[PDB]
Amino acid sequence: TGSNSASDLQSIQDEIKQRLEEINRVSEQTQFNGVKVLAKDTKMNIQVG
Amino acid sequence: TGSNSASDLQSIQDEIKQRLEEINRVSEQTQFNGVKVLAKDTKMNIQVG
Repeated sequence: TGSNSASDLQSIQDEIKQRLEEINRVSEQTQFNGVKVLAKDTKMNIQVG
Repeated sequence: TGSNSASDLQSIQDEIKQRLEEINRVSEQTQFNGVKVLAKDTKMNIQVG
């Protein structure tokens, strides 16, 4: 909106900054049996049979 | 399975090691009347007449 002033824009941008860093955190800590699942970009194959 | 950790495989491996040793000991410890039966690849005549 064209209504806002400068301070309001800054006060929005900081909250945006927090949520941005949150995703980066979540990608790193999550892990299953010593396997990082959201930071590798490869394929894992089970055996059934 | 593809969801196993590098640590686990040694447990399975050393169990396998123990089992493999058992076969050899049974091979070389069994005997009948002083004749080892599970070695040397021969045949054993019997006089029956």
